[PDB]
Amino acid sequence: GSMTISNMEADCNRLLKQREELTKRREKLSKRREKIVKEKNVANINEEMESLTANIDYINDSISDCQANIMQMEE
Repeated sequence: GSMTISNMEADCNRLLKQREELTKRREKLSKRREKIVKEKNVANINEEMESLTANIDYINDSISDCQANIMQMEE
């Protein structure tokens, strides 16, 4: 349709917000863990930061896939 490509763009770009939110969340845990080891319970932070990283990497693959499909749609 007329807005099909525009909608694809908007939907693919929602992935950027996922990445941003997860990146900051991972950063919040980094500065938090840094203070604890400076002064334990970092194992829980390590487990979550590693989860966030795996999801950030997943999103990055999704961005490449999504943008590639747009390129094919536009060719």
